[PDB]
Amino acid sequence: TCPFYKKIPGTGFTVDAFQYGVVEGCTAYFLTHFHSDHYAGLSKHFTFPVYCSEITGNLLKNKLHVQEQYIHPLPLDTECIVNGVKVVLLDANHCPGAVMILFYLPNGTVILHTGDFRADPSMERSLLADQKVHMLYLDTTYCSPEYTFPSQQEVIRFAINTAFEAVTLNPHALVVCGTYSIGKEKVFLAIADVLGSKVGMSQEKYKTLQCLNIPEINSLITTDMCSSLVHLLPMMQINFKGLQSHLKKCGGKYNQILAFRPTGWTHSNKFTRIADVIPQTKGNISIYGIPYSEHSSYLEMKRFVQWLKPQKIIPTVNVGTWKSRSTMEKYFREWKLEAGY
Ligand code: NI
Repeated sequence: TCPFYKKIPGTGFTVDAFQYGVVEGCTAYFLTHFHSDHYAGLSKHFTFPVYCSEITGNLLKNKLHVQEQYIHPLPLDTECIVNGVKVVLLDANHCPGAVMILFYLPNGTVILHTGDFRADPSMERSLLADQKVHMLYLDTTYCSPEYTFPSQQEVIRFAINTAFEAVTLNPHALVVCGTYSIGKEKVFLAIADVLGSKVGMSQEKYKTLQCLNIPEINSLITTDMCSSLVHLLPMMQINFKGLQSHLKKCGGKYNQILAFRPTGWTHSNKFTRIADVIPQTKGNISIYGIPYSEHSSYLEMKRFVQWLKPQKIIPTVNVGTWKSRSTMEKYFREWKLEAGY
């Protein structure tokens, strides 16, 4: 049945709650972003109002064929009224089109649902600064102090410099980047830009990228693989077998692959600095695991919450085990006692 942490009290609203059939008494279904664990259940047969960003609405229409009449896109940073309740969508710093939702309940309670987010100090100067939040529905993906990672900027610097060096040494090397969803577009786009190439990809993936309002996208991507030296493939194919196979298909145009796997976290982060990352190599194939995250680190998450000072926190991730739930609640109490709220 629909879990409580997907329901917004004092409203008929749900968030990311499309796989439970008709939720009893739900008058509006919000969708924070276009990732499959969140949209699971939407299709052309869905006939209730869906509220979301413009970008998420482009993907619902074009990829899942949801009918236009049930898609209600809202502008960001704008007070809007939905079934008589004031709401604001804020940028979540996750994947394209991802939002956080502020609900202003008729009784005076203010609720923030972060969706999936990567907390950033820039959030401390949005419309969140203007009033108090009483309840926070928090993306707790990496809510443990072992989860450190570098900035997105530092990781893209590493990737650009690595790719540029490799291809300048060997003009017959191919760069490959893995993907399984929207998000992390900067990895492949920044590499193509330094190399003076477009990124080549499947028709399905080109379609998905054309829904994202990215500036000058027609200039950066293509379905012509032949004219491209940066290729995008499914994440599953980023292994020695899948890469050897792909290299066969390029018909002796290339004699080396440098591949990137943008993971979330991997335990090499406890020890390894970004400067110190090395690939796994077999023959003329090298694979780099790079820690490009679109979720908060532990310290980023802690800073955001100690700034916001919510009265109650409801985790939305890692809620299925007692040991995880109990450990998170202990961090929340620490943060509150350290900060004095
Ligand atoms: Ni997500």
